[PDB]
Amino acid sequence: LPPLLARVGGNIEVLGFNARQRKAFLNAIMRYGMPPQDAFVRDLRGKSEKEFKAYVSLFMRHLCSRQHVLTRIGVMSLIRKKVQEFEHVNGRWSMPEFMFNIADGGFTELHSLWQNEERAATVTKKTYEIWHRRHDYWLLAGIINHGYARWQDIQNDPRYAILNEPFKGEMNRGNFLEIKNKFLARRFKLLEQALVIEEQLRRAAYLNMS
Repeated sequence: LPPLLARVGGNIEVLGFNARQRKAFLNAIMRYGMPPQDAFVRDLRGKSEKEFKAYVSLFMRHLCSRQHVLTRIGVMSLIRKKVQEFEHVNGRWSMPEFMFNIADGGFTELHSLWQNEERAATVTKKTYEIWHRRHDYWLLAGIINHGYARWQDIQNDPRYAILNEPFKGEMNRGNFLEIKNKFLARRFKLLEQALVIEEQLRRAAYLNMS
């Protein structure tokens, strides 16, 4: 109901939103992506649902850092599709107290990585201590529950303790929290690619026919 463009108290408000709300919004979009139609907001605490969608749809038109926001919003949607695809069979706890695949068609090293990694996880039976396909699901699951590139919030969550298990050897190293963060970032960057490639493969399979 507020005006798209207005001047109140010495500042410009876009649909009732001040810069503080306007900046906060973007920060929460880069971190979580777009809420799917509806979903659970700090500076925007007082904002209502009525005003919320007013901004989103108005933000949408704007989109079509312009590309930056576009890709981050899309990527986070790709991750949400994948996690939801297998959420049921895997549960919500990595190490309690399984199924996962990404169809990149062999265009990223992932499938070759997964093969070698899963060989050792099975022959040694050390499932949680050898990073493999299983760990990438829970890495992706964390990126949704906790946000984009939130390695520390993900690590501290018991739900994703599997991500910590392959690195118990270097707990005494001063840089410990870094080595982990550098592995997760280098890993998620690959997953990001495979996720995007799988989408381009699904979309081209339709030959541009809905």
